[PDB]
Amino acid sequence: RLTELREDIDAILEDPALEGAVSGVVVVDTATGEELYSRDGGEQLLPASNMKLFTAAAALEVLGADHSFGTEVAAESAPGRRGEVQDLYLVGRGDPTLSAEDLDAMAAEVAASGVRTVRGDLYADDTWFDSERLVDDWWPEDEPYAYSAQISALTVAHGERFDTGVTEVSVTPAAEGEPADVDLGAAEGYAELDNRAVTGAAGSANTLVIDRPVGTNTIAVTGSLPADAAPVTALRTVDEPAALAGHLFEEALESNGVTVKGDVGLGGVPADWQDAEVLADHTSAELSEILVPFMKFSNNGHAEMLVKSIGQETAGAGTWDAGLVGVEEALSGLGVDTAGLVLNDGSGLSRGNLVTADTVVDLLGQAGSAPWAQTWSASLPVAGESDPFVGGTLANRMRGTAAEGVVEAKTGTMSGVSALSGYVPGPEGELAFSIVNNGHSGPAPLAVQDAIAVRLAEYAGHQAPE
Ligand SMILES: *C(=O)C1=CN[C@@H](C(=O)O)C(C)(C)S1
Ligand SMILES: [Co+2]
Ligand SMILES: [Co+2]
Ligand SMILES: [Co+2]
Ligand SMILES: [Co+2]
Repeated sequence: RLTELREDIDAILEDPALEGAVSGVVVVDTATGEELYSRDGGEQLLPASNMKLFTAAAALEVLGADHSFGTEVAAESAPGRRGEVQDLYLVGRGDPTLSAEDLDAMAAEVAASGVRTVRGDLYADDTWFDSERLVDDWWPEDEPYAYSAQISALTVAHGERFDTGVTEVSVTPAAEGEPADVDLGAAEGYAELDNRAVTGAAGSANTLVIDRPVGTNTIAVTGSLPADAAPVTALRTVDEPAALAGHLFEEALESNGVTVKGDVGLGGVPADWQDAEVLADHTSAELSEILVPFMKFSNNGHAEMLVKSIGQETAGAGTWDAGLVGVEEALSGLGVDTAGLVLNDGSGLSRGNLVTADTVVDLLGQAGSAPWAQTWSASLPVAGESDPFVGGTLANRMRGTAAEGVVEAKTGTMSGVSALSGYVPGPEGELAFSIVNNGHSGPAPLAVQDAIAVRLAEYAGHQAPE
C-alpha cells in the first residue's frame, strides 16, 4: 500500500501549476517513524506562514501554555482627597489580545481608585519591546494591510480575531455624485482622513481604494462606490499602535468620568518615579487559548509579539534579535535539528526565512512528544470546517472530502510561495506531512496540496462523504 500512495502523490505532483516550481514534500508515520514519501526534503524554501509552527512551538517551550500577558495603568502616587493625579501612564507588556473593552474596564478601575482628574498628560508606554516596528525586509507597499501592522508591546486588538495595530475603515455610499461616507473606526481622532471617494450610479463598477500612503498616518480613500453596492469595511494599519492605544484610553477615561487635562503621547514611566501606584491592570487569557486566534487565522502581529516576548523571557530584551535566537534554542532543546532553518521573523511574512520539508516534519514529530502537544494541535486549522475558529484558513478547502474534519494543518502563502504542513490522524496511521512550494508562476497550487491531503486522509483510513 506504500507504492500505491507513492505513485499517486507522484502523479499529483505532475500538475502544470507546478511548472518551474520547487516543491518539498515529506510524509511520515508519527507512530512507527516510517518514511512514507520524500521528495526534496532537504531543499531550503520560503515557508511563508509555515514559520508560525516554529514560533508557536518555541513560545510554548519558553513561556509555557499557562503564560499570560499584562497591561498596567500607573500614576506617580495614588489620587488624594481631590481625586487628582498628574501624568498617567498606560503600560503594555505584550498583550496581543488587548481590546477597547479591556481599556474601558481599566478606565473604570482608574475611576474606582478615586481618580477624577488627570491634571497632567497621558502617556503610552510600550518600552517592554523595542521600537523596531517592522522587520527589515518587509515591503513598504504592504504596510497599509493588517498582516503588516507595526509591532509594539502596547497595541489594541480588533475583533474576536484580535487583529493588532489596526483600525476598521467603513465606506457607505450616498446618492450618485455625492461623496461616500467614510468612518475611521478606532482611529477617528487619531489618523487623518483624505476622502476623495464619490458615489457612482447604481449598477456601475466598484472601484473603491482604501490606502494609507507610506510614511503617513493618513487614510486615503479614492475611487467610486456604486449607489447600490453594500457598505464596505476594511482593516487598515495606523502609525504607532501604542499612540492609538493612548488615544483610545483617553476616550475610555472620559467615558468613565475622568477628565484628562493634558496631552496624549508616547513615553515610558520616568525612573525617578520612586514607587509607581498601579491604579488598574489587566491580565490576558493564557497562551494555550491565545494560540487559537493566532494559528487559525495565521495572525502575524501575534507571532512577532510572541518573538519579542521570548526575547524578554530569555534575555530581558523585547527584540527580534534576542527572540529569534531564543526561538532556535527552544527548537534545539526540543530535539529539532535546526541546520536548515533560517529565522528572520516569527510570522513568515519575511522573504528572509528558510525551512526545509524535513525540518518541518521533524518539528511536527517532536511536538507530539511534549507536554503541550494537545493544545498545539488544537490551534491548527481543521480542513473543511465552516466555523472560522475551527477551520481557520482551511475553512473553505477540502469540504465534502475525506480530509474534512481530519487534516490539521498550517497554511502559508505569498507571491510564488505556498505551504501546507500538519497532521492526518486515522486508524490506519497517524501522519505528519509538509508540502512547501516555491517558484510557481500561475495559480496558487492549493489543488495539489488539497489533492495530497485528501489522499493522505484516505491512507489514514477515512472515506469521502456521500
Ligand atoms: C502566511 O502565509 C500568511 C499570513 N497571514 C496573512 C497575510 O496576509 O500575511 C495570510 C493571508 C493568511 S498569509
Ligand atoms: Co511563562
Ligand atoms: Co471588524
Ligand atoms: Co477617537
Ligand atoms: Co473521517
